[PDB]
Amino acid sequence: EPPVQVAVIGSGGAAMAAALKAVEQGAQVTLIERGTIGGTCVNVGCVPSKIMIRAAHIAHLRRESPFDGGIAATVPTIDRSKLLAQQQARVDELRHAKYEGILGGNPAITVVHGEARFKDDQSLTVRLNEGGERVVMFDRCLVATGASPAVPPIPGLKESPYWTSTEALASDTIPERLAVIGSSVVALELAQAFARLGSKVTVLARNTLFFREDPAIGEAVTAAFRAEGIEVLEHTQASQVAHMDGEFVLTTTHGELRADKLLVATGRTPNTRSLALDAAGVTVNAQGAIVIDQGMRTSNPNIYAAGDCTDQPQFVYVAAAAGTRAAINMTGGDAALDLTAMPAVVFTDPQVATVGYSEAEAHHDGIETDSRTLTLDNVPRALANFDTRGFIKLVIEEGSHRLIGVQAVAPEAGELIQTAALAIRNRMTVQELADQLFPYLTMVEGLKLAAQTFNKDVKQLSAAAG
Amino acid sequence: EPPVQVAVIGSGGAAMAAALKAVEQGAQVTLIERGTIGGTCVNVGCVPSKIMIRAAHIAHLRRESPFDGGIAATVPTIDRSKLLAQQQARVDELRHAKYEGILGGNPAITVVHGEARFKDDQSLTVRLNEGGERVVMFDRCLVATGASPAVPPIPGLKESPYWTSTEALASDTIPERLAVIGSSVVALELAQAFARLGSKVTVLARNTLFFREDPAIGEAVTAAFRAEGIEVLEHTQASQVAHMDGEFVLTTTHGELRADKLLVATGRTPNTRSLALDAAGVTVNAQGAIVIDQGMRTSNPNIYAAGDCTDQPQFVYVAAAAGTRAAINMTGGDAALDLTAMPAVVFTDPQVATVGYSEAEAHHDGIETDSRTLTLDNVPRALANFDTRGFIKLVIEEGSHRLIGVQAVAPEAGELIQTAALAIRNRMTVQELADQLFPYLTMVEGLKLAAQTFNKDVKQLSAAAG
Ligand SMILES: Cc1cc2nc3c(=O)[nH]c(=O)nc-3n(C[C@H](O)[C@H](O)[C@H](O)COP(=O)(O)OP(=O)(O)OC[C@H]3O[C@@H](n4cnc5c(N)ncnc54)[C@H](O)[C@@H]3O)c2cc1C
Ligand SMILES: Cc1cc2nc3c(=O)[nH]c(=O)nc-3n(C[C@H](O)[C@H](O)[C@H](O)COP(=O)(O)OP(=O)(O)OC[C@H]3O[C@@H](n4cnc5c(N)ncnc54)[C@H](O)[C@@H]3O)c2cc1C
Ligand SMILES: NC(=O)C1=CN([C@@H]2O[C@H](COP(=O)(O)OP(=O)(O)OC[C@H]3O[C@@H](n4cnc5c(N)ncnc54)[C@H](OP(=O)(O)O)[C@@H]3O)[C@@H](O)[C@H]2O)C=CC1
Ligand SMILES: NC(=O)C1=CN([C@@H]2O[C@H](COP(=O)(O)OP(=O)(O)OC[C@H]3O[C@@H](n4cnc5c(N)ncnc54)[C@H](OP(=O)(O)O)[C@@H]3O)[C@@H](O)[C@H]2O)C=CC1
Repeated sequence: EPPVQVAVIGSGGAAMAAALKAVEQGAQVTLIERGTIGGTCVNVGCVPSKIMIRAAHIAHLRRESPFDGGIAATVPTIDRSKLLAQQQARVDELRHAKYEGILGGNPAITVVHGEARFKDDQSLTVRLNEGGERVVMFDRCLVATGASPAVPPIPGLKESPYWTSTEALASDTIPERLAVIGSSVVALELAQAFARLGSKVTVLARNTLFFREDPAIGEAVTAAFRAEGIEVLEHTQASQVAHMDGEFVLTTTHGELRADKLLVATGRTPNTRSLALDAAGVTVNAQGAIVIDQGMRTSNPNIYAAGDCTDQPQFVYVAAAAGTRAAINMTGGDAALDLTAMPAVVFTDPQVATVGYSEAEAHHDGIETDSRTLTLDNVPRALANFDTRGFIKLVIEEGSHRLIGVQAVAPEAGELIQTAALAIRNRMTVQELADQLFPYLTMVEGLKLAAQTFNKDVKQLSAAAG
Repeated sequence: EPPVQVAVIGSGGAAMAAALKAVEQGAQVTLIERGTIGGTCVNVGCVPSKIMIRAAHIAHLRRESPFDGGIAATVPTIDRSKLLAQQQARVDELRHAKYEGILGGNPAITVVHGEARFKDDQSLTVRLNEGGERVVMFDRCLVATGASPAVPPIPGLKESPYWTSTEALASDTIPERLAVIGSSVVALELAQAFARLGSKVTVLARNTLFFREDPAIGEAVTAAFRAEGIEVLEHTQASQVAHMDGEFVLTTTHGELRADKLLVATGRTPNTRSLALDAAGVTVNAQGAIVIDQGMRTSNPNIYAAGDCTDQPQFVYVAAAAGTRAAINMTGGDAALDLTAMPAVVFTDPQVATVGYSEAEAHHDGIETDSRTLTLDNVPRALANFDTRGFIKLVIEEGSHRLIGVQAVAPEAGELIQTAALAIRNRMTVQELADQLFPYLTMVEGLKLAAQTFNKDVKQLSAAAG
C-alpha cells in the first residue's frame, strides 16, 4: 500500500485545505504554485480588503454618526502609508503562519515554485520560476488555480494605468477622485472603503447595484451610498478610457468623467487557459470554468478541481470545503459538498447577507413561496442606534411554512445570517423560529420579528413578545 | 360564554404581552399601573441604557482605535444635555407607540392608574393615583409588578444623594469622577458607558467581576476595562458613605475614595411587599419572589405571575414570553415556558454572551462534559480588526458530543450567541456545527473554529478549512 501521490496546483484556500487533508489521509503531496504562496485570500483578497474596510469604518464614524448632536465629529487626517504598512504586516504574518509554515513544516509535502500544465492525465509539466522544467507524476491531481480580475473590452482601457482590486488594495495613497466600473461585491466593498478614507467616488453601474440579487438589496445599498456622498450612476457605461495630463478621462452618456484613479471590478475569470486541460480530458464550460460534480470530480476520474477555477460559487469557505472533500475522494473516500445553506456576506456598511432562496430563485425552481420584508425601523437595535437603513427579508415555502431563504441589508447582517443558515439547515418553520428566545436589542432579534409578521402585525406586538 | 375578566398588575414587558394575548384570546383586561406606562424596559431599562452605550461607543472610537497609526483621533466634546434629549425622545416615542397607543386603542382593555393589592383571590383593591380607591374583580389575575434596585445597608448610603440605574440614565451631566458599587450587568454596562463619555470611573467589586459566571468572563472584561482606564477594585467594599463639600467620600480598605457621583448597582428585588399576597394565598420565596411553575401558575390557581417579580431569570424577553403564556393559561389553554436555550447578552465592549450550561453548571447537574476555549486571536475577524480581546468557549456533553453551552466575550458576541442557541435547540453535536459553512471574516465563524478544536489543532488548519 504505497502512499498515493497527489499533485495540487495552487496554494489558495482550496489547495491548502486539500493538501493538508490529503496528508492527513496518508498521501504524499506535491504542490505547485507559480506566484506568492497563499493565493487570493490572504494576499490580495479577503484579508487585506476586510482590513481596509475596517479602517474605513473607523474613519467614517470619526467623520459622522447619528449621535453628532451630542458628540463632536472631526475630519480625521489619514496616513495611507501607515494604514497600508499595518495591513501588509498582517497579510505577511498570516501567510507565514497559516500557509508557508504549514507547508514548510510538513515532510509529506513538496512545494514547487513554477507554472503547471497537464502533459497527460497522470503528469504535469512545470515551468520552474528559476528556469527550465520539471515533470510531476501523480496518481491523482487537484486543480485549484483560482480566478483573475476580468477586464471589459472598453477602448483605451487596456493601455491605461487602471486598477484591479489588487492594485487598489496595494495603493499607498488615497486618490482625490476614484472612478469605479462595476456594480457587484468587489466594486462596492472597495468603492465605499475608498470613499470613507477620503476619495470622491463615482460608481459606473451598467445596470443597477447588485443586479442579479433581490432588487431590495441594491435599492438599500444605493440609498446608503448616496447618503454618504458616493455618486452612483445607474445604467451607465464608459465607451472610452483615456489617460491624459495625469488623470483618467472617461467618455460616458452622462458626459465626461475625470478621476485620478480607475478601479475596474467586473468579475473574475477562472485561471484555466494555461493548463492544457485537453491533454488530460478535463472539460470546461463556456466561461472556461472546470466542470465538477458534488464530489469535485472532473470529466477525468484521476483529476479533481476546487475553488474559483470551477463553476461553483466563489467564496473562500466554499473553496476550502471543496478542497477538503476533493482530497477525501482522491484518497479513496466518498464525500460531497452540500451548498444548500451556504451564506454570503458583503462587507459594505450596512452589510448585505443572504442564504438560501430569494423569491425569484425559488419560483424559478418551481417552489411556491410567501415572504415578509421587515424594515429596520422595526428592529429595536436599529432604533437604539438611530440608524434604520435596511431590512430583513424572509422567504418560506407555502404550505409547509419552512424557511428557505433570508436576505438582509443591515449592520452585522453577516452575523445574523448564520442563525438563518442554521434554521434552514434544520428545516425550521418561521413559527418555530419565532418561538425561540432571542436577546432583546440585538440585530439578530430582527429575524424573530420578521418571522412573527407571517402571523401578525409587528406594530401591534409589544416589547420582545413571543 | 361571558368574556373572562383578566386583571393584570403592571405595564412592563410581562404585563403588555399578557394583556394583548388575553384580548386576542377573547378576554376583557383590566390593567393597573401605579407609575409610568411601560415599566422598566422602555422607560429606565433596556432602551435608554442601550442608547447611552451606543453613544459611548461612538465617543470611544473617536478617542481611540487599533488604527490610530494611520487615522488621527481626537478627544470629542460631549454635550450630555443633547444626548439625553435624543435618548428621552426615543424612549417617549416608543412608550407612546408600542405601549400607550396599543393599550389606549383597544376597547377590551381598561387602564387604571393606581397601586393594586389583593383583597382576596378574586379581587384587588386599588389606591388610585388621583385619590380614593376602587375594587377590581377578576376571574384570573396576572401579577407582573417587576423589580426595583436593591440597596445594600452601608452606613451613610441611605441619606446620601446616590444614583441607581434610573438616576444615572436620567442624568444631564457626565460627572468628572464616578464611583460604582457592584460588579454585574448593570454596574458594568453603565460603568463603561460613563467612562467612555468622559467620567473617571472606579468600580468597587466585592469579589471579582461577573462572580457567578464562568471565571474566564470576568477575567476578560476586567482586563478590557483596565485597558481603557477604568479602575476595578476587586475584593473591595465601602464600609461608610458620606457626602461632604459637594462630593462623595467612601471609606474602603484601599483607603478613601472620592467622587462626584455614586452609582449603586447591587441587584434588583421583586416588587411584592405592597401586594398583600397572603390575602390571595400566593407563596413567595425568601427573596420575596413569587414562586411559579413552567405555566406561570402561582400557589393560587386563579393567580399567575410573570417577569422580574417571579423567581425566573430577569430579562425582558423572558418576561414577555412568560406573560404571553400566562395569558394562554388564564384563558383555558396549556402552555409552558422553556428556557433551555435562553441566551443572555451583556452590552459591554467587548460584549458577553452566554447560552446553556457553563462547565460548572453542567457538573452541578450531574452532566459529564468537555470544553474548548478559543482565544479571539484565532478568529480572522478579530485579527482583521486588530482587536483580539476575548474568547469563545464551547461546552459539550462527553460521549454524545452534543453542544450544551457557549460563553463568549467578543465584539458582536450577542449576535453570534443566537447561532449557538439554535444549535443547542436543535441538539447539534460540535462536529455537526463545525461541518456547516460559515462566512469568512465574521465573528460568528469563531463558533465553527472553536467547534473544530475538539478534533484538531486550530493553528494547523488553513483558511476557512472545514
Ligand atoms: C478583493 C477580494 C475580496 C474578497 N473577499 C472575500 C470574502 O470576504 N469572503 C470570501 O469568502 N471570499 C472573498 N473573496 C473570494 C475569495 O478570495 C476566493 O473565492 C478564494 O480565495 C478562492 O480560493 P482558491 O483556492 O480557489 O484560489 P486562489 O486563492 O486564487 O489560488 C489559486 C492559486 O493558483 C495559482 N495558479 C494558478 N494557475 C496556476 C498554474 N498553472 N500553476 C501553478 N499555480 C497556479 C495562482 O497564482 C494562485 O496563487 C474575495 C476576492 C477578492 C478578489
Ligand atoms: C438599566 C437596566 C438595563 C436593562 N437592560 C436589559 C437588556 O438589555 N435586555 C434585557 O433582556 N433585560 C434588560 N433589563 C431587565 C429588563 O428591563 C427587565 O427584566 C424587564 O423590563 C422586566 O419586565 P417586567 O414586565 O417583569 O417588569 P417591569 O417592566 O418592571 O414592570 C413592572 C411594573 O409594575 C408596576 N407596579 C409594581 N407594583 C405595582 C402595584 N402594586 N400596582 C400597580 N403597578 C405596579 C411598576 O411601576 C412597573 O411599571 C434591564 C434592566 C435595567 C434596570
Ligand atoms: N464578501 C465576499 O464574499 C466577496 C466575494 N467576492 C467574490 O468574488 C466574485 C467576483 O466579484 P466581482 O468582480 O464583484 O464580480 P461579480 O461576478 O460579482 O459581478 C460582476 C460585476 O461586473 C459587472 N460587469 C460585467 N461586465 C461588465 C462590463 N462590460 N461593463 C460594466 N460592468 C460589467 C456586472 O454588472 P451587472 O451585474 O449589471 O451584470 C457586475 O457588477 C464575487 O461574485 C464573489 O463570489 C469578492 C469580494 C468580496
Ligand atoms: N443586558 C441585559 O440583559 C441586562 C439585564 N439586566 C438584568 O437585571 C438584573 C439585575 O442586574 P444587577 O443589578 O447587575 O444585579 P445582579 O443580580 O446581576 O448582580 C448583583 C450584583 O450586586 C453585587 N452585590 C450584591 N450585594 C452587594 C453588597 N452588599 N455590596 C457590594 N456588592 C453587592 C453582586 O456581587 P457578587 O456578584 O460579588 O455577589 C453583583 O455584582 C440582571 O441579573 C439581569 O438579569 C440588567 C441590565 C442589563
